[PDB]
Amino acid sequence: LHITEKLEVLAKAYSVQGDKWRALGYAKAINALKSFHKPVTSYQEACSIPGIGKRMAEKIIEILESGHLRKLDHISESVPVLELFSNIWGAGTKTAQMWYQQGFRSLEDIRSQASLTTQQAIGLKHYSDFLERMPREEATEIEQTVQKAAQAFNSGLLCVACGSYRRGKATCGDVDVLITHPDGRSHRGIFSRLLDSLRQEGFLTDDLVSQEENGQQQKYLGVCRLPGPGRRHRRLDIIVVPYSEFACALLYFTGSAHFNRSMRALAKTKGMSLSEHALSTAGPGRVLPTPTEKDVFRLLGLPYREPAERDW
DNA sequence: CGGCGGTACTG
DNA sequence: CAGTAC
DNA sequence: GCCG
Ligand SMILES: Nc1ccn([C@@H]2O[C@H](COP(=O)(O)OP(=O)(O)OP(=O)(O)O)[C@@H](O)C2(F)F)c(=O)n1
Ligand SMILES: [Mg+2]
Ligand SMILES: [Mg+2]
Ligand code: NA
Ligand code: NA
Ligand code: NA
Ligand code: NA
Repeated sequence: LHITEKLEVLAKAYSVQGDKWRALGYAKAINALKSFHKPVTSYQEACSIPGIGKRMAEKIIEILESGHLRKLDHISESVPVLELFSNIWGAGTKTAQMWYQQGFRSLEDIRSQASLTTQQAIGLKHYSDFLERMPREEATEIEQTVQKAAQAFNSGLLCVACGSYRRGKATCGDVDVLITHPDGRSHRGIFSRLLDSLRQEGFLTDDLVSQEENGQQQKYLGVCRLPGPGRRHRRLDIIVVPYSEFACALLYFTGSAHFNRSMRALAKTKGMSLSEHALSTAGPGRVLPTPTEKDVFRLLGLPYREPAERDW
């Protein structure tokens, strides 16, 4: 806390206005300022911290000394509105800035005047719902609904809830279901059947991303709702992967996002490349053998981590 | 200087 | 493609 | 913004 509470509003201001690299820098400086054993008190001290350069140091000496940070006085008043628009699924910083330039200030303005993509229209229709977390118990019910429908046309299908669910969180922003088949081939063409089964029973309410004319579809992003009173619309993400990519896909879909980024960053320093598909060597490199998550960790020179230890 | 993760849709 | 998303 |  302290200096960090002021750096954070700045970091978010930069993020929502699209300065993602500078926001990134603020993020990492804030982390470093979160785990330093002591209240920094000197320019020299701050600078000695990995993640904190001269500039960020300049701004720390200004905080606990004058109590203020003049930079916060220069945050565009547009920022709260950019964040409002930005929270619409399918609208990012470019779209929000454009709406704002065109004079849009409220979701009512958006509803009545903006031209919305199909995704943004669904995003708007479920604005509040997409901003809530569900109890992990609800994520379980949702994943089982998907699994039960999948196992209907092929009981061999492996279905696994990933993301914050697999990391053990008490609540989940949505449900991430990884689907594969141990025989290494029966995963092909399952999306059509699965999705239609799920539509058939009124489980799926909206589709956000779903290239079903592509026999090579990898992902489904959309919306579902369990039956009964007091149910909310929930975001559901499904990926279907070849068994050969199981460990990398599992690792990717388990996150956290910051964890994946860090791990891929490490692979690169070691002459590798890590994706949801595989871990390979840096033109056509070599695909490395990764039958299990542990294999990816080992090859990177790391101690294995339980999903819950990946909650970065 | 130049990377900051690597990849899949949509229009 | 630029934009957005996982 | 920060890093090598
Ligand atoms: N920029 C991103 C976003 C996601 N993911 C990977 O895609 C997975 C799912 O994305 P999610 O469902 O949106 O984020 P969650 O962790 O489950 O937190 P919540 O419950 O609020 O959703 C991530 O775990 C991932 F593992 F993090 C990623 O690799 N890079
Ligand atoms: Mg999730
Ligand atoms: Mg998700
Ligand atoms: Na430093
Ligand atoms: Na959005
Ligand atoms: Na479609
Ligand atoms: Na609802």
